[PDB]
Amino acid sequence: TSFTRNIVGRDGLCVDVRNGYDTDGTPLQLWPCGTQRNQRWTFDSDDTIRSMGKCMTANGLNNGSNIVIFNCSTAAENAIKWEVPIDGSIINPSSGLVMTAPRAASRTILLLEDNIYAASQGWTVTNNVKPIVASIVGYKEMCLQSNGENNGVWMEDCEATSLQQQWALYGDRTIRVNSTRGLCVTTNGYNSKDLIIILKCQGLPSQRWFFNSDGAIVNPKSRLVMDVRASNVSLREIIIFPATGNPNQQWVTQVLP
Ligand SMILES: *[C@@H]1O[C@H](CO)[C@@H](O[C@@H]2O[C@H](CO)[C@@H](O)[C@H](O)[C@H]2NC(C)=O)[C@H](O[C@@H]2O[C@@H](C)[C@@H](O)[C@@H](O)[C@@H]2O)[C@H]1NC(C)=O
Ligand SMILES: *[C@@H]1O[C@H](CO)[C@@H](O[C@@H]2O[C@H](CO)[C@@H](O)[C@H](O)[C@H]2NC(C)=O)[C@H](O[C@@H]2O[C@@H](C)[C@@H](O)[C@@H](O)[C@@H]2O)[C@H]1NC(C)=O
Ligand SMILES: *[C@@H]1O[C@H](CO)[C@@H](O[C@@H]2O[C@H](CO)[C@@H](O)[C@H](O)[C@H]2NC(C)=O)[C@H](O)[C@H]1NC(C)=O
Ligand SMILES: *[C@@H]1O[C@H](CO)[C@@H](O)[C@H](O)[C@H]1NC(C)=O
Repeated sequence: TSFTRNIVGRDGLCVDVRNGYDTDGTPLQLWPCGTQRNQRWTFDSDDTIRSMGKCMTANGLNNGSNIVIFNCSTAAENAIKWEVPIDGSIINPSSGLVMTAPRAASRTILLLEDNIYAASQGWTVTNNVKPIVASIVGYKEMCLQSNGENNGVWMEDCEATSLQQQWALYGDRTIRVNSTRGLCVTTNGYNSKDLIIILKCQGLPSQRWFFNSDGAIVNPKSRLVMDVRASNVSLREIIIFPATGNPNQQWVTQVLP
């Protein structure tokens, strides 16, 4: 069974076969998302991912290997299989390396690299090529809110008119300030009780998040989850902390009008 989507990643750019060429070996790159065929990827039940009738192919299975388009029947079988872990990676099972956008820029060429759970290794398979804009509702039904670059995020009463409560959920698995999309929700370290702040998006593992089935917002590198510190909204501190299932770690997205 097959279905076709765009693949959105770093900075909301899409996986794109360079210059629309279908020549074997043409690299994959980032490019602003659109409907062109070299950005439409068909996911088949054989774990191939195809554009223009050819396969996404690792041109080698080493750290730093380029990913290219290549004829599905003549490519090495190992090199054309991909899986899509629930946290938003795109992994080549043979090598265990993951598809990575090493720079934010358009025309950055995609590589297989060691998985470090970086936001540069986050992807979203979707027909909607725009970030989803939502409030993030958590403990006491309050809303997560940003408060400027380098400052903490924290909880406030939900307001339809508070733009700092509006989050752009980007395809690279970053959570960005909707009005200032260069800025990312960032853990300031990977240890329990490190503080969650807003920092310039830099593709880092500290800027990657996963909304899991238990209502947690998980930082995959650390394993830890967003937590309203001490269940005390007046502290105005959100930290990462091990998942406990407690109310101060439950979150819902609510789409904004
Ligand atoms: C896989 O390729 C990665 C990207 O080139 C390597 O990480 C890079 O290692 C550089 C040192 O050679 C270092 O200056 C870069 O900052 C770093 N880049 C990133 C995005 O992490 C990786 O190298 C290993 O991991 C890094 C973090 C260092 O610890 C290196 O000393 C390691 O060798 C490559 N993996 C391997 C096994 O070589
Ligand atoms: C992938 O490479 C295959 C092997 O070279 C191509 O199949 C070959 O296509 C030739 C010209 O199209 C044709 O003379 C050969 O009979 C055939 N060889 C084999 C082993 O099937 C293949 O081309 C696609 O498949 C063939 C059978 C035709 O349907 C073509 O029109 C197809 O494009 C290459 N696939 C692609 C997408 O280029
Ligand atoms: C989130 O931010 C985006 C990006 O700035 C806002 O989207 C813009 O909205 C204006 C007015 O509707 C449009 O003319 C632009 O086309 C939009 N730009 C983009 C890039 O989408 C959006 O209004 C903000 N708020 C919400 C709720 O999405
Ligand atoms: C909650 O945080 C505030 C602000 O620092 C503090 O005054 C208060 O005593 C804290 N503890 C509880 C139990 O609310």
